[PDB]
Amino acid sequence: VRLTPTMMLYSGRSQDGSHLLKSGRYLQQELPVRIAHRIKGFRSLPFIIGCNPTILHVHELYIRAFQKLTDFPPIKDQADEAQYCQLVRQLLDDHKDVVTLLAEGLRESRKHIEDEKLVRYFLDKTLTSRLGIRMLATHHLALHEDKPDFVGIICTRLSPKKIIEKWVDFARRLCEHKYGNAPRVRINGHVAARFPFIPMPLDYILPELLKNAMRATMESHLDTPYNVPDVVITIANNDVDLIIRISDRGGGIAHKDLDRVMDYHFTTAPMHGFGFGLPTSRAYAEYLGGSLQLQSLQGIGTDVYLRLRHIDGREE
Ligand SMILES: Nc1ncnc2c1ncn2[C@@H]1O[C@H](COP(=O)(O)OP(=O)(O)O)[C@@H](O)[C@H]1O
Ligand SMILES: [Cl-]
Ligand SMILES: [Cl-]
Ligand SMILES: [Cl-]
Ligand SMILES: [K+]
Ligand SMILES: [Mg+2]
Ligand SMILES: [Xe]
Ligand SMILES: [Xe]
Repeated sequence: VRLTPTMMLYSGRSQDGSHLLKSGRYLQQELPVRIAHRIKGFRSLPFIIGCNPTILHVHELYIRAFQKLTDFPPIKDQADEAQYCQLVRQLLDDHKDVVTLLAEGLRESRKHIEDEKLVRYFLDKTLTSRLGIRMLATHHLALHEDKPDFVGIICTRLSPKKIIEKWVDFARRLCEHKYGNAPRVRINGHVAARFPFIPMPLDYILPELLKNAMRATMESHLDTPYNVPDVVITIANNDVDLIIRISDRGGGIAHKDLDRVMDYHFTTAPMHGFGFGLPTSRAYAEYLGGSLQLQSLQGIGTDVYLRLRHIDGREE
């Protein structure tokens, strides 16, 4: 139905809860293959990195997950599909702090290091496979519920302005709690657009980009925390993609850091996180068929351009 990388999100012709069985069976044939690929990923990690405790723990979670998934019998009826949903849920929860554990595990290993680009390739490949598995899984689960304007995790009439505002309020609150104020965010462009879209990736990316913009703005206006320049977001909606530009007046990204900011762990900083925001968002966007580009005006501010392809057709 709705495609993305090579994964499919089924648009269920409901009826006699029949579509659910077709989706459960798909999910059941898909998850163990994706889990195995990531186990191969841990097996090929440099020995010294792979021997790190936390990394081993995560490696063991993936083996365990592969085993429970492999041991569940083929879904034959509603009775099965329903217990499978309990398995999927237990796994999503068990793997809740995986990105966090990976970042910690890998943080130390590269005092010890290997092939400069070797780890980035590993984290890009692991984080995005994770996203895709969670999208598949969350979508099957959601196909049970009946939420207005959704087919599973797919919103049928998503408003970019509305999802942006949701994350603006969130980020502004993290920022006010920390600095006592937060820049206001103005939104322009196609503010009335509504189209079929999956909001999950935007739910990770948008708050990461807004956190970066608000902090850089606050950190560069220490003399007047009570009066800082607005962050400005422009929405461009065309038949090919959705573009969201986030411009701040927070001083820009220094020429001396420009080439490091897209590296996992790199950071200039607790609100910010742990240097994963940008490299993760870009991996996610490219995984989905879009991109994330930065334009730095050193001494003035930064423009961040997020592009995501529309479902599998154009759109207004
Ligand atoms: N909009 C921005 N303006 C200024 N600096 C930014 C901006 N976005 C990101 N950066 C810089 O890039 C670094 C990397 O950011 P990121 O990967 O999100 O990690 P973190 O926020 O946790 O440091 C930041 O620490 C900061 O130096
Ligand atoms: Cl092992
Ligand atoms: Cl195995
Ligand atoms: Cl999408
Ligand atoms: K970084
Ligand atoms: Mg960040
Ligand atoms: Xe899962
Ligand atoms: Xe998982």
